[PDB]
Amino acid sequence: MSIIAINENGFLDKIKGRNPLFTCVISSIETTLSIPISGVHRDVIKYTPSADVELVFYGKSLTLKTPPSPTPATITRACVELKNIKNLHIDAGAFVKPKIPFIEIDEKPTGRIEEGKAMNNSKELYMKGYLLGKNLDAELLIVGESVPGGTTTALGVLLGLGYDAEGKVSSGSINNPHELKIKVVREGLKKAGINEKSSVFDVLNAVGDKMMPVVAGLAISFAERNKPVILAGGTQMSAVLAVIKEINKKVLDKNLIAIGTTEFVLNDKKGDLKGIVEQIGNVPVLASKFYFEKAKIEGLKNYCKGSVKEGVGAGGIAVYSIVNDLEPTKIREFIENKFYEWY
Amino acid sequence: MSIIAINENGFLDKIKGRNPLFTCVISSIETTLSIPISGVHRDVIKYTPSADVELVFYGKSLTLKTPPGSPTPATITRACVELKNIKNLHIDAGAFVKPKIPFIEIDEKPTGRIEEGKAMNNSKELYMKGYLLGKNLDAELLIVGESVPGGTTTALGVLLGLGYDAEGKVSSGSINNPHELKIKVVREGLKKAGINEKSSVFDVLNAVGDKMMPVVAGLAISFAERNKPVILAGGTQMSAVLAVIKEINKKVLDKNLIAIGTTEFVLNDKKGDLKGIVEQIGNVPVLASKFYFEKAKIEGLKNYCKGSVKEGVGAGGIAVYSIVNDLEPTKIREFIENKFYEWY
Ligand SMILES: Cc1cc2ncn([C@H]3O[C@H](COP(=O)(O)O)[C@@H](O)[C@H]3O)c2cc1C
Ligand SMILES: O=C(O)c1ccc[n+]([C@@H]2O[C@H](COP(=O)([O-])O)[C@@H](O)[C@H]2O)c1
Ligand SMILES: O=C(O)c1cccnc1
Repeated sequence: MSIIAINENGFLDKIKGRNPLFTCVISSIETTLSIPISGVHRDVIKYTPSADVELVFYGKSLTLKTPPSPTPATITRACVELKNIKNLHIDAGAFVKPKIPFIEIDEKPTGRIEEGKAMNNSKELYMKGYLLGKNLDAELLIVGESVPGGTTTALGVLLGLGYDAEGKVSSGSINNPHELKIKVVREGLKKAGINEKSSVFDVLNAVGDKMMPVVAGLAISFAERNKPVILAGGTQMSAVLAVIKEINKKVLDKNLIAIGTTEFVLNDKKGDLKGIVEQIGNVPVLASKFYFEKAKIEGLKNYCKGSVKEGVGAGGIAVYSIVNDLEPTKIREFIENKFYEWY
Repeated sequence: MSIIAINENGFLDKIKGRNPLFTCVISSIETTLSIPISGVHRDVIKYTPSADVELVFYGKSLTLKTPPGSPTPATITRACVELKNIKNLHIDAGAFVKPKIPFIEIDEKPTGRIEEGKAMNNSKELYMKGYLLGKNLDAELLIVGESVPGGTTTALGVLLGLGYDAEGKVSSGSINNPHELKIKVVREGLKKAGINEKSSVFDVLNAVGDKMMPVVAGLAISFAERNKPVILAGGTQMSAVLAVIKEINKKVLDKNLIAIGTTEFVLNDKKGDLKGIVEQIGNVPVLASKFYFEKAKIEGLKNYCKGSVKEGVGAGGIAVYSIVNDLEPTKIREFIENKFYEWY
């Protein structure tokens, strides 16, 4: 098969033939404007998350001339079309808003991580995600993210919750500035005073990003109804998985929540995803194989060398798509064919 | 029993059992900040739509200290979501003040000045967005309402611009129904915009429509294309929407999946003629919910029997679904009296 399943625990059977809703949660981080923590090029980073979800929902970016080595939203759009997957998208603080219809949970971007001032309202954000979740329906929730800099806020949250994660976080590019990232989050974990006294929300408030409580609410509201949730992302979704255990360890016991990502994230050298998960729980981690070795866009080959890797729920929706008899090469063909248009 | 049906045509069974999505589309009109076309108090008109959908989704209003002079019909909508656990997501298409609850933002800019013929310039694009959003919503039945202060005026202008006999037929928010101020406004606007019979539905919407109209059109046509039923939960405003649905896609109408769902207070409004608008449009089920509000225990609710508020926020349409699916009508009225002091 083209699906690496670690701690599968029956899950892939849970999502076979089930009707999905896909949703991507986007956010922007103040720090990224002046500190190069993110692998998203600075000329497009204010526009990248919205252009991502526009490409998924509508088939064309509008906030940019082209989409953002192409954006992983290319893979997410591939699966949306190739398997006709309904998708709605959520804003929790992107600098520039989507010109497609979208759900507005929070207009204000994630603040400056290095100051312990990520956000003053992570619990409110959590409740909005759960309430929003209560009013969505499907047999399965595939929930992704588009947060430039999200691997840095993922580091702080994991660390702030007492996990061992240095060097373990991934990145949206080949280079992975782990030292800058550690320096950034440590400064704000300290300015905000996070210790082992602190709640999950104290930590999110210091160094998290606003996508995280929202996706936490969504996931728990869906798992509580014994509906499976595919946390579609890499490193970042292990921070959310962690946050979900600090919020309701009970539902996590239910076995209804799996991380779904790409081969390029599972098999990433400059990080260690399964190591972080291990410290959290016996949770299914599922990577999807895309065979971009045999590609015809050298932008797509570049995924095999650490360019991009993941994002916009690409890996987890591919997992879903592939479990439901999608030929994994179609993804590569789709992007291949649509490429000249988009760019 | 508790449901009056014009040309029911079997629609009632098509909706029994099926599980619904309720969505309210809100908007605001610049014209209501200067001209008294609307029955909403001027002091809270800028803040009403947002507060209405707050009440319905979250159980209480946040932009105002209390829900929106009589009591807003969101209480009716609110009541029904809790009693039949109707899932609900709400849509903004130009309200002055955005809601504090999670909402789908389609257009932040309000509806323009009706009298100048400058309601909007993106009606076709708003319809394409409502349609594409429809595609990505899943339910067995869509119940789509609205909350647009001044919306009976834009409904009149749209109906008149499309060649209908609609004067004196639109209903109103409060007991008073300034029909001729309404007519001067939209006729002024139609003239400035140059609408005549060669104009398109979108030219008309851009002259004197409101932005919720084409969004609801898109939502309704997408669900009905997929053979799902659709309740347009509104009064005369939804007859304007119904007219719009017919210009855009006549044949979907002919699939008998789209009905209007309103209150008894609208269908029995002598200061209006909902029935008469719709028979010029086509043979479409018109369904109204009986509330038995004279047995009411708060005069504000009771005030409905005399023409205050009447309808709004999918209240009539959401009740039709909640009654067709075996909810006892009085539970609505006894719900709103139990919490009247919490809200107020
Ligand atoms: C062009 C491009 C578009 C993307 N959209 C999402 N991601 C992905 O990379 C980001 C996280 O990595 P970091 O911590 O380096 O910001 C997220 O936005 C994730 O969705 C992208 C990555 C790239 C290169
Ligand atoms: O469409 C109708 O027939 C109708 C009848 C009574 C009340 N309404 C509600 O009141 C507003 C429209 O009425 P008006 O008088 O402000 O044009 C808007 O908020 C609607 O939800 C609408
Ligand atoms: O592991 C992640 O979360 C990740 C890696 C690369 C790009 N975006 C996200």
